[PDB]
Amino acid sequence: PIVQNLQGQMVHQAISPRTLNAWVKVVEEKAFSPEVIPMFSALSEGATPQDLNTMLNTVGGHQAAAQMLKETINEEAAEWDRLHPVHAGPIAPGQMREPRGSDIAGTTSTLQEQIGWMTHNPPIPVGEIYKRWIILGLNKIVRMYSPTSILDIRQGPKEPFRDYVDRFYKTLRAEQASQEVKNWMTETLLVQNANPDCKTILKALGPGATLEEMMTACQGV
Amino acid sequence: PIVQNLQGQMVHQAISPRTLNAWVKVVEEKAFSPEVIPMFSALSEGATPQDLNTMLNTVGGHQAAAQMLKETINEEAAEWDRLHPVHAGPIAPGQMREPRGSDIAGTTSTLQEQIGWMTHNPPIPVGEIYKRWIILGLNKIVRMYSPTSILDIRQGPKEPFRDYVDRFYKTLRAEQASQEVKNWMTETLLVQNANPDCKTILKALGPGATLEEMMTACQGV
Amino acid sequence: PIVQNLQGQMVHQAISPRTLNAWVKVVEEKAFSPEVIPMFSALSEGATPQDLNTMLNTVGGHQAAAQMLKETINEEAAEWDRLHPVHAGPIAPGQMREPRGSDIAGTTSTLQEQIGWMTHNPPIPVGEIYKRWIILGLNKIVRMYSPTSILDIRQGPKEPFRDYVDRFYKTLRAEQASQEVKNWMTETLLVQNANPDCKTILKALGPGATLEEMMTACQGV
Amino acid sequence: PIVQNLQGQMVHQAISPRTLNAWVKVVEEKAFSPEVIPMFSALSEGATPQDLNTMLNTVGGHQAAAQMLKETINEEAAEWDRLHPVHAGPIAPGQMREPRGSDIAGTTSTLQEQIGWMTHNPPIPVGEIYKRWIILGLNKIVRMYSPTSILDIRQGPKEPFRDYVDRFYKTLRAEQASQEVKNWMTETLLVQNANPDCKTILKALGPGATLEEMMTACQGV
Ligand SMILES: O=P(O)(O)O[C@H]1[C@H](OP(=O)(O)O)[C@@H](OP(=O)(O)O)[C@H](OP(=O)(O)O)[C@@H](OP(=O)(O)O)[C@H]1OP(=O)(O)O
Ligand SMILES: O=P(O)(O)O[C@H]1[C@H](OP(=O)(O)O)[C@@H](OP(=O)(O)O)[C@H](OP(=O)(O)O)[C@@H](OP(=O)(O)O)[C@H]1OP(=O)(O)O
Repeated sequence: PIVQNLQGQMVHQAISPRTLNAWVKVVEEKAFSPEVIPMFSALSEGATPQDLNTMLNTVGGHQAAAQMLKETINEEAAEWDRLHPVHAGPIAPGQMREPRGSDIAGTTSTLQEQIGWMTHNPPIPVGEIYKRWIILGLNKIVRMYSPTSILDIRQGPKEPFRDYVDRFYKTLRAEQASQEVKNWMTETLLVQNANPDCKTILKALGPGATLEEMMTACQGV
Repeated sequence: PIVQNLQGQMVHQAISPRTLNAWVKVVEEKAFSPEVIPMFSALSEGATPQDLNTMLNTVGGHQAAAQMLKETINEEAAEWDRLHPVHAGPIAPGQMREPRGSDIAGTTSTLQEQIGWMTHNPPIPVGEIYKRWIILGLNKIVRMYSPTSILDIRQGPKEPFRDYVDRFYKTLRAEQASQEVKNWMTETLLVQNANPDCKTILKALGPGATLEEMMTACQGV
Repeated sequence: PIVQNLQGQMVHQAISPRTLNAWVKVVEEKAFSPEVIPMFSALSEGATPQDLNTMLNTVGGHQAAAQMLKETINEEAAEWDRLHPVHAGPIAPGQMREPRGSDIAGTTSTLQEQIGWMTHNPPIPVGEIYKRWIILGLNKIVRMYSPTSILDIRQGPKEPFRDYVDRFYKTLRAEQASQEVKNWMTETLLVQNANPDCKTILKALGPGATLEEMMTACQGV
Repeated sequence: PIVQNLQGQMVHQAISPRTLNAWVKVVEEKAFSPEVIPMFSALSEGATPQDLNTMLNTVGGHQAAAQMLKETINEEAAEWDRLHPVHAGPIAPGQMREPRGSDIAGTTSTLQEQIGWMTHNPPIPVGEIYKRWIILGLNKIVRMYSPTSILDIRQGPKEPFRDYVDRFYKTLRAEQASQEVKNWMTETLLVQNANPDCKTILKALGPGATLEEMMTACQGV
């Protein structure tokens, strides 16, 4: 991340060892469950591309996931280069140059360049964009590692309704379908795959019932 | 949160990555149990509205809970605007303006505005009010996610009395009934739903026995 | 329909009794299956609004379906009136007036008016629009009368794959989901609900396999 | 189709509603069995491309079959354009222009153009060629929808020989193998897959026995 020294200057600060160890635990203990994605977003808060690559080195041990991440990052960098062509001409002395795809990801750039790019009025977030590419890669990995399809999430005969809803929504978050498809799933498949008692109650509740009403009517069933 | 620099000026400090990761773990691992509410109150201690929105982004993955939170926040903001009309007239140069409902929640305000609003003599807490709205939303979510009714909390035939009391009071905290209703529950339903031996002992103890006496008389039963 | 007399003039021709009897058989024998919709479209080919109302009189015996049709027609007529306001001013002697919502459906118009409206260069199809409203109503009825959800269409242990595909697509046509949802269904649910042998083969076939390849690989299984 | 008016002029006549309904019944009730192909050829006798598209609208409900038909028609139109290049130069006033691939199928042409093209001395059949393309598409669909391979057509232990022959030849018509392969099938596989008594009789009959002799020798077996 970026901090301020006693002179009021922006200086890069390395990720603390225990934050890196928390990220390592997340990678090595959660088997790329969907919750890995928010946690990363919390653990890389306000990070620099060098810090993001340091965090990615933990994923580098997982060869398949690391390869998927590298493919996603390369594709995003190519798209960024395509959408941000290198302008030919004079550059203002007070304005910094435009980083390339290999520079925003920190493969070739230096620390001072990223510090200057991130701290500006208005700021151009390179760390945030690299983080978004990382999150895209992580979402792909979570989809790859999902053990069950949403069509296979069925409420158990004695399973409480809240646990079934939690499993259903966790699987839905893992699968990352289209928004309309997700809405159709939450409206139809959740009722369809419930156990007979909750299914009867939800059918009696009618279409268009909110999730709160559904969980209320099935609370102790 | 807000800290003081070497110049004695109030400056916003971002939430540390491990605090955000602790909040992420709370959201993603505790299934909106009642204890999520104190923990949030601990983890957002002295926070700014921007920090509170950063913490809410973790809840944003949970679509139903996020929608309930957004509804509660919008209702609270509308009530705040209704109870705090925008005064038309001159404003003192030394007195800051009054934030609106979309400004206290940090949807439209800036960091410097919130820093100035929170640090004053006397202070007007915007972060605390936003936190209270968040806690209202979280209480609604905990009520929604409660798996069992208080009427269904019954002591097991071999369950120790202290565990039954703990489950009963946890469910009572989840349900959030009216204060008189809660008092009636703790006075009558706790005795009513106990197992036969503890029920006999508590009936012999008589009405109006304190919880300490009840747990004493049933300690090893 | 409309025919030409020996004088070269457009004259309305009534629907033949056996065409009406075919429509009656479709209504009374097919229980509003999806195939009722193409057949109607074939049987009302080039029809006038009076003819369409004559055909609807067969549906009028089915009270619920007739009420749904009347609701759909009234809604479509109201939308047509909203989108086609009655212009105030002179009307060309050679140009016919604009029919209203109650006039295109033939509730108040006469035969000569519809004959003149339909036969023009360029023609303004009133019979076709009324037919489209009828088809909307019929689609609603078919959705209402569908006996099974698409989620409940599962291949039998000894059922041939082509029959399962036919049932699946018939149910999909009955349900009339959104196009993206329909694509998701045909891509995922068809494989998901197949019997174990065909399911194994289709999983080996991989995602993105065309329906022809799927039916080929499962032909005799 | 095309009829003659009282003035001796060729005028297009629309397909009667009951012919269209017969075609709809064929499409929706026969599951693309091989007999759908002769029936279509009977029902579209002397039809125009606009009429053929009207008949295809019934198939348009069957999404996979409609897509296969559209692919076949587009391929045939491309081949027709390749084999019939647009000549650059003068055109005789008494000779009509050459329709393109999108014009013979009636996607862009008009009714009068097709009427003039079809009625000529000598006539250039555009409806017949479009019908042949439709029949190619339908043959592809029938091959796709065939439930059993010809190798899986085996005479039942008590099945009469004529029924086995009928099933065998129906499957052979569905599969549409090469002519030499079809001859090999009818000569060898029919005897190979018969039940033991008929198989013994046919083996005694010898190679090169005609189908009439085979059905005679196995009539009551
Ligand atoms: O979410 P928190 O409540 O802040 O939990 C943390 C977390 O512990 P867990 O993830 O095991 O719950 C830290 O683990 P790290 O991933 O950073 O390693 C751990 O730090 P240690 O690594 O040093 O164990 C720390 O424990 P400590 O209090 O000893 O600093 C502990 O905080 P709490 O103990 O306050 O829960
Ligand atoms: O092959 P055909 O003997 O001429 O059969 C037709 C055919 O009936 P089926 O296909 O049910 O055997 C017609 O059905 P369409 O497909 O044209 O609808 C039907 O006409 P309807 O639709 O009006 O039932 C007509 O019956 P009708 O005699 O009432 O005209 C009937 O002819 P036959 O009754 O002479 O068999």
